[PDB]
Amino acid sequence: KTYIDPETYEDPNRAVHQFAKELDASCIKIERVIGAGEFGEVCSGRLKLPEKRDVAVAIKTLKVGYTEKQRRDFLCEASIMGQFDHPNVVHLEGVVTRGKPVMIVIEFMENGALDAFLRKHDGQFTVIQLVGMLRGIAAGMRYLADMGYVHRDLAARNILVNSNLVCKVSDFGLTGGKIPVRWTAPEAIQYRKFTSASDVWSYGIVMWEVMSYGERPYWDMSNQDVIKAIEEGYRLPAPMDCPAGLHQLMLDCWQKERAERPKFEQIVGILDKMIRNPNSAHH
Repeated sequence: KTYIDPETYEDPNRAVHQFAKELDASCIKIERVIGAGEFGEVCSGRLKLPEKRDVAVAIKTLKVGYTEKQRRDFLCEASIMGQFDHPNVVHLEGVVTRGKPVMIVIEFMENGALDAFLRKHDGQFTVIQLVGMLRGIAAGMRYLADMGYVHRDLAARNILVNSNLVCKVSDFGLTGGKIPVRWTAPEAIQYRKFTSASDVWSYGIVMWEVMSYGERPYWDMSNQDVIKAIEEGYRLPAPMDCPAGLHQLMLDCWQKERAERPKFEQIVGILDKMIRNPNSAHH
């Protein structure tokens, strides 16, 4: 059981039907817009589910009159997401591909993106709560990594949070395009060498984003200033109250030699020790 790059499929859609269960549109309720995506509005709503008990769902719509080269790309997310089954990876309920408005139906994550969520609750979570959010994200990325999937766009804006503060990896897509530089490893930006090692550099920024409560990595520095800065050995500092051991794990994630960075397996260990005791996150 390892990820099947859909793009080896010829007919792109055959991937959707293998990985993403088609749902009935009459079993889907839209209640609320909660965002907008590349392809159209993200809504909150309900699915059932014969089984029983309406399940709360996020619903990503493909806006009407899409091009063929948006129904392929938009539904590429389902083909990837539906291959995954882990508590710290957003769950697919299924898709709508024909005969009805095109949708991806995803488990409802009450608290939305982790970066917008932490800005609204600035200073409300202890280190041990924050360590826990990252332990989750790291558990997710270890599973995605063991499955041979490379995310390429790990950022707090692409992590979703439920009402128990369980953090889940979302936004499946596998600096080419939207992959912005301030989350990307130097060898991914310069050489397009995308790996789990480069996801770990990005995980390191997510650590900074979390401990800073949704501060923008590198603040207002231009992409070019961030690249020269990182090239000179500049690394971001410990946000307010962020223990030195957590910031140290950040710095190891941000080693310029990709093989010197910890694997997600080790990151989960270092985070568990820290939950279990100061760590000590300074000692």
